[PDB]
Amino acid sequence: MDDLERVLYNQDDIQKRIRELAAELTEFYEDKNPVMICVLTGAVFFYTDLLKHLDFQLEPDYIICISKDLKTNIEGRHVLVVEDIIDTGLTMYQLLNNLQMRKPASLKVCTLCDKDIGKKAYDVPIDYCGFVVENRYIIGYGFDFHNKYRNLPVIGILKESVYT
Amino acid sequence: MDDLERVLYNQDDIQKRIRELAAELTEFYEDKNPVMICVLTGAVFFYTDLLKHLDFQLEPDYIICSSLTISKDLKTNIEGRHVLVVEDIIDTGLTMYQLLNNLQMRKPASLKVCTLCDKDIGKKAYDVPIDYCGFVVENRYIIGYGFDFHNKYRNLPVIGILKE
Ligand SMILES: Nc1nc2c(ncn2[C@@H]2O[C@H](COP(=O)(O)O)[C@@H](O)[C@H]2O)c(=O)[nH]1
Repeated sequence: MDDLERVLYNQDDIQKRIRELAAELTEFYEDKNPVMICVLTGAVFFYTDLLKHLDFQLEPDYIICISKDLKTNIEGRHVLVVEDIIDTGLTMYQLLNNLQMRKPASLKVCTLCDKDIGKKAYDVPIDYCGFVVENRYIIGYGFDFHNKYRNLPVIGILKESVYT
Repeated sequence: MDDLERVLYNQDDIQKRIRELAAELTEFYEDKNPVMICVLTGAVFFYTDLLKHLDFQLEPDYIICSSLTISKDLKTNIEGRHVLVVEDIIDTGLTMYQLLNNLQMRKPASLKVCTLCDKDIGKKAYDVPIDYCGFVVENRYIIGYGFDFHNKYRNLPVIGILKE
């Protein structure tokens, strides 16, 4: 907590936003038996918290980028990619391009955070976004620094003095 | 929720147990920088909830397997590392017995098992050492809190029995 510069969002903020996102996703996916792709290892906290509010049939899958590909054939499937944060958009840009060639019925992105770096280098459509954050080192709620801080029940900023 | 024959443990029971387990784990793993392996997908809810209570440096890793086919192997070289396997439920013990044999060959410094549930089926086919266990469950099909049936029921905030 001493290494934390300031808190951007508290646990109450986080849970309220997750419930809102879940309701929005339910509106579109409830009837679609979507493949909900979790981008390991960063998106896990967000992913499970979302799944705790999705009261319908869905098929989990995981990807690491490809090091680990998808176990499900996504052709003709409604697919949702769950990500922790989008910075420049490079990874997502290439991810979507790859996945789009597999011919899914639909493909959308849901990210916990979108880093405000102004105009991103890659034009990535973000359909669902939890929060827009400052261009700083984000820490807490799954975000780590040297495998530390993931347990903090907030989304905050790491002091520069800690990593520089 | 109407497909539940009955609830075995509510969210309050689960959360209390997780805090107890986290305290127990900290005792041993605090200064060990362990590799905490989550056996996806069922164990993911339990896994992330535990990690929210672990206030020390640790390295997450994930494995996807079934009894033994490993669809997604570890990213981490566990040679000389302290390793904890986080599982959802141990039934006959076959899956964990094979997983442990595979992991022990990689030469970890230590290797322990943490399971959310242990299904009481009497003498198991394999004598799997369980170091940490959340609850002993009866010989029925368990549903909820990560446990699914045909890709349904994971979101339930309780651990319960699937109706016949
Ligand atoms: N959802 C759910 N999965 C179960 C149940 N019992 C065992 N499994 C799954 O079967 C495996 C354990 O079986 P074992 O190899 O011990 O017989 C684990 O993958 C576990 O998740 C149950 O009652 N409910």
